[PDB]
Amino acid sequence: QSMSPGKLFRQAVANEHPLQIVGAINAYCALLAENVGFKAIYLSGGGVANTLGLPDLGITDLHDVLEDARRITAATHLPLLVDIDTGFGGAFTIARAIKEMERAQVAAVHMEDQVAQKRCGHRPGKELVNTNEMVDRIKAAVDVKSNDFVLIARTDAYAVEGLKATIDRACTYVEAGADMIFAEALENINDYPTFCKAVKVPVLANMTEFGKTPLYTAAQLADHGVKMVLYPRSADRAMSKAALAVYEDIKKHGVQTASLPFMQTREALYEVLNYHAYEDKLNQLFK
Amino acid sequence: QSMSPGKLFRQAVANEHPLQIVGAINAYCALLAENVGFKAIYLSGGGVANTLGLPDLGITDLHDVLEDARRITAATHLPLLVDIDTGFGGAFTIARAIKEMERAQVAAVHMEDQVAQKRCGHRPGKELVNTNEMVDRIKAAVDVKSNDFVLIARTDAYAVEGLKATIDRACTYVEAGADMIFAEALENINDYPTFCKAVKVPVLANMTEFGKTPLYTAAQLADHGVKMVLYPRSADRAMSKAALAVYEDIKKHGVQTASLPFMQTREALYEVLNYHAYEDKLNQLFKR
Amino acid sequence: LYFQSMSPGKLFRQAVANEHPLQIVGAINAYCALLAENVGFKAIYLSGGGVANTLGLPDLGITDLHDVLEDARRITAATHLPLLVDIDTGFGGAFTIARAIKEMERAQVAAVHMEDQVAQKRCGHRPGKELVNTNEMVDRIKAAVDVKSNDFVLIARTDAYAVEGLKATIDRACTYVEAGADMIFAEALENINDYPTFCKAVKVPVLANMTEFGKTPLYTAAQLADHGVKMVLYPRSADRAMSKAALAVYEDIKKHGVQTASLPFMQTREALYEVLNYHAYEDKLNQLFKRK
Amino acid sequence: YFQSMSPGKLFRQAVANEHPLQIVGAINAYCALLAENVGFKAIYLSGGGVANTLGLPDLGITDLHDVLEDARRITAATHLPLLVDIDTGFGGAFTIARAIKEMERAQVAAVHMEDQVAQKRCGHRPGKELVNTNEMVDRIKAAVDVKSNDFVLIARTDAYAVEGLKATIDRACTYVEAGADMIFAEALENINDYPTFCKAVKVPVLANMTEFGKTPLYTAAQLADHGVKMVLYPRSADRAMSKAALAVYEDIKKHGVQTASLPFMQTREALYEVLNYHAYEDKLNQLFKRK
Ligand SMILES: [Cl-]
Ligand SMILES: [Cl-]
Ligand SMILES: [Cl-]
Ligand SMILES: [Cl-]
Ligand SMILES: [Mg+2]
Ligand SMILES: [Mg+2]
Ligand SMILES: [Mg+2]
Ligand SMILES: [Mg+2]
Repeated sequence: QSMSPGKLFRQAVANEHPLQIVGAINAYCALLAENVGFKAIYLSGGGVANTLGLPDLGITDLHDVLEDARRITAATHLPLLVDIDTGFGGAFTIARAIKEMERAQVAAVHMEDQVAQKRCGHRPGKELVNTNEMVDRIKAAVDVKSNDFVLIARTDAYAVEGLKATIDRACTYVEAGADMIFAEALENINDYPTFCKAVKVPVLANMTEFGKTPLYTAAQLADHGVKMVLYPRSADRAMSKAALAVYEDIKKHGVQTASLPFMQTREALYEVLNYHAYEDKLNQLFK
Repeated sequence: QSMSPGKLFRQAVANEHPLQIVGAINAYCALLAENVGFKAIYLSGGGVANTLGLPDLGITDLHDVLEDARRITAATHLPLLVDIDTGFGGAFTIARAIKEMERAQVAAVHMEDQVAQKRCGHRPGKELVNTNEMVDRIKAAVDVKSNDFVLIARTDAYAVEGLKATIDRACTYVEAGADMIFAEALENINDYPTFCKAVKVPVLANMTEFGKTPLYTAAQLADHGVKMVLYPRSADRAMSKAALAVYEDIKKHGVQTASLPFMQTREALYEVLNYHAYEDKLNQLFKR
Repeated sequence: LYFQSMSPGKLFRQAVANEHPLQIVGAINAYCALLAENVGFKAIYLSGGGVANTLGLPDLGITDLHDVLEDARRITAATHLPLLVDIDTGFGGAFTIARAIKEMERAQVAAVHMEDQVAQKRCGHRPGKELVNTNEMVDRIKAAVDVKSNDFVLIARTDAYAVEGLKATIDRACTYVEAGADMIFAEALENINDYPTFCKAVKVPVLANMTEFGKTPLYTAAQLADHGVKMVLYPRSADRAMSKAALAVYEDIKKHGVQTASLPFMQTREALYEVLNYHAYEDKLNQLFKRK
Repeated sequence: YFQSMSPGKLFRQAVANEHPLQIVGAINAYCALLAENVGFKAIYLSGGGVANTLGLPDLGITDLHDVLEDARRITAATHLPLLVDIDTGFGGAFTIARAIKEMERAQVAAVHMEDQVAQKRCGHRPGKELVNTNEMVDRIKAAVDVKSNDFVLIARTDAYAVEGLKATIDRACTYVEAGADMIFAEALENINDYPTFCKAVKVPVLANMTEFGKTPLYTAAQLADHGVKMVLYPRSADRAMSKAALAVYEDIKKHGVQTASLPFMQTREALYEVLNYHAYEDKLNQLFKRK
């Protein structure tokens, strides 16, 4: 208990091979992930926007993300990695973002080298800031962060500038104070061993679906020197399909009978929540 | 539309036979429901608590619910019914709840006759306030609410006091100013026609799964005099199963291949969000 | 009976029309808004600098929509008095601006002001301000007007006088009105003789910002009205007095081990109860405890 | 000033090293900064302040979120240990637990929770209703069961005016037994009550020196001599702030200009000093001198 969220995350990176980090859009999903046995969870920036019905276009601000993060960390001590896009503004905003995330009991954040009006890392038409501007971002963050807290610098540079230039950026970023590196949308697993060796610090691979990356296995990615594997939206995408199906079912058939087999049971829900321990205490109070 | 949220809800109750109201835990789910063609949506109190990882035991307050409601109404004008439990406190809290819900562009709320430390309406061991205390609650709410805004009084009395006593309560509640009635956990469809006739105002039936009620159809419930049918957690329950499955898959197999067929596609997601209209405008700005 | 059936935007437009000129006073919180209402002001203001400073942050565009929105909601919950809200430069691009407008409307806000500075903005009476070109500001205004209701008031603010001079500032303001701005906020005009020419050229109602310790002399409402100004803003006046008073109480308690010396400078419990209508509530509470 | 210490620890240390510890109310972060600048060692978020600032009466309408939001804003701006009013705990055992956990997460140093019924009122008003000793012990158990060690739970008793000194001491003692760290002796009307109260309860005692209530305003020294360890000034600054604000508004209304108010305003430069504004705007000009 008395270990800091940052420390828990660093320890999960070290002891797992590799550490699988799964996205959760809300506290209950975080609980499901914990129950399944994952050692780290993730708050997706795109998830934050999409869940509000907004596109992933840097419309959201620190408060949209912070509120979602707080809800999660209130429900579980499982170390949480939070997407903070490009830091929500200049040096002062970045400092605020870091301080606030720490205050919200967050374990780690990732900040990237795109320009302000950012987009999904697997989409075309991304624009990057120069190495210097990103170093500035990193300095603002490290200047105010605690030791244990993990800053993951994310580079979106591979698809635009190629492997060599990307490694250069990552190395400068580590130099500037980044703890770990998020190598976004490396298209070939053979890139990783050379990337991981050059940057030295733990590297995260983003195994998102419907992107520019093939879906490799955790084992494969570990063998190529990767320390963290991210599943940013996987559960959310399944959740949406399931929800739509229930709605269609209710609309078409005037009843949800057909959906019942696809629903988690009341008892399983109670299990995840520890509901019975609470209602029992409530009946003892009522007598 | 230039019609108020309350009016939109009243109109949906009148024009549909019956009005199906589906639960949504977040704005995106509300969008899915809208796309499918529902005329009204619902914010479940249990949903609000459970999503935060809390039991449905009246731990949540006005702010927990209000925040979830605001997020939804920001994304859709589809009239929203919001669960406000027992009103979160005394007369003044109830007044605040009503005012705040109106300010959040909510169409209707439901408030129930349980004691403060409330529970799911399909669980055993429920305790009710007397008829007088509930009338007090209703007065506090009606005293500050606009005309169009819909106050649904919910009675949890059937399982404890039986149908006759429940109808009595509901009738007093309508008298005190309730617009509509939420008849919680009526176990038999033959109860409804007598209930609906006695209370006169539109009645909501709660078709929740894994409770004390059989799952009747909308048509059946309409034939028995019911005007609204609620599906409070249906989508949420499916969402949770789907999510757990993805997590298990990723854990066991080190990859999500097996899950792919069970995922909504990027393009369908973009469709629901209108994503393309935004990213196109973004490319036109970068070309200038 | 106007408070009841009229939209916040409409209430603000009506206050601008019926007053000569409309004095708009800053309030940092709901209680201050109530004090202003009690004194008889027809419109109130949420200062962006106030929002930041009250959190202990500098007025340097660090704050986001949520910082301002939360403060605004608290105020509009307590009073129907039309509220003007400072939204800086709109908190981001076209989509953020749209969100800001929609959210402010949802928060029962009457009007906002958005300005032509660059993202990392500063106080309008400080040196070293940087502006976006006319085109970029028109873009901002379009994003806002495209989503706003009719009644809701968009005040375009130009910070251009100190940088580009009166002529260039009038040009900007006129383009801004053309792009859909309802009213104009002429920031930090140094001389009262600037106003009549400014007001005539832009046609729409003009706000003059009578902030202390700035680049403007403190003219009177009457004077500013005579020079064609329709709104006069007192953005931080109360806040500045509040801070001095608070510091003094703290010093007093520190030095003397008791607050005796401060008592004469405190609003009384009874005056507080009056502003809140406290008695009406506690009376109803005793009647509820008596039947139970 | 070094921050490897938990907020609870900082508060306990301030109680021990000061004689007595003056705790001043601040309604917002900026006020907290003013208090810090003046040299106070602990600050306070008033529940009545939270309600009143929203334009609501102090009648238990506010919930955990109203208070939590105000507390977060303060603790973001200063490490100065903050004592937060949590009324009666906002609900049952589970709500209390949530309140405690959330307050800790918000970097709060200490809370005070009282023995009134749910629909509570100002402790210096007539017509207060208390829960029995058992119900309050329940409240305290719910809180202590989830709180960290360093975090300070101050049990407040509102019982003096209703049940008298002896019954109040009994309550306080049971409360300490149930796990309370410190005691808030609300609205003792006479300074001669304190030495007997403080001796009986043993744990540090807070005296509430609020104006326009049922208590005379004694000095810190006096209260210390009578065995009191903390002295609270819950609304003092707020009351002065309100008067000052009203006066500015009257001035602007009557005279069409704020000239008469200028002498009563903190200067731009003093404001900049409290905020460290110049350090930020200077860095901003150095950044603009490349582009
Ligand atoms: Cl926990
Ligand atoms: Cl919408
Ligand atoms: Cl009001
Ligand atoms: Cl700090
Ligand atoms: Mg992202
Ligand atoms: Mg419910
Ligand atoms: Mg401003
Ligand atoms: Mg209090």
